[PDB]
Amino acid sequence: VNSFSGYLKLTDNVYIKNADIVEEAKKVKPTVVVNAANVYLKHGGGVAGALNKATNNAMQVESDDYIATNGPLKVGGSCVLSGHNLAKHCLHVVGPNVNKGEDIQLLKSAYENFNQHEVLLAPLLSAGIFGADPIHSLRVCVDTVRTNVYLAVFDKNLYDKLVSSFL
Ligand SMILES: O=C(Nc1ccc(C(=O)NCc2c(C(=O)O)oc3ccccc23)cc1)NC1CC1
Repeated sequence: VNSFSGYLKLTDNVYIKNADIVEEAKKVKPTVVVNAANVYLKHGGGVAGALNKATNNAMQVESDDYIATNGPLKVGGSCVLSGHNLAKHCLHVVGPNVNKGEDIQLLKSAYENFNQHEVLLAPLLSAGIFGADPIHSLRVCVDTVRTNVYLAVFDKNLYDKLVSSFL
């Protein structure tokens, strides 16, 4: 028994709620919150900017030191850094960006990173396909992640189509 509340059971290990992950992070203080990062860990907008803003830019300061030491992540890769005031840990995961010509097939490799953590609060990845084929992103999560994932979905048009499609 964990502390996630109001999430709907989608599958054996996947749960889903209509909410802003940042606001959910401010609440539960989970062991792991997932960030939909870019390979430079430049947290300008979206989940990254919203998470980073909620940390008063401490996430960005830590991230810049990480990149200066290690260089950029791979698309489909991840790193574990501090969760700051939002979680014990933040798993920064890079999904492919179709807007930059990156290959959507890398989405499965991105979700595989979740399997290194028993329980995670996470968003859907590759938001660049959210108008073209939003269902594609959630199908991969369910078919790839075997650990317990609590998905916080921001868009209500989306959540309704998603839960409808998988029930
Ligand atoms: O900006 C924020 N939050 C914030 C910002 C951005 C997101 C986000 O990239 N989600 C991913 C997503 C969603 C959804 O979540 O609807 O659907 C999808 C379909 C396909 C692929 C991906 C997705 C999530 C949360 N907060 C600030 C104003 C206070």
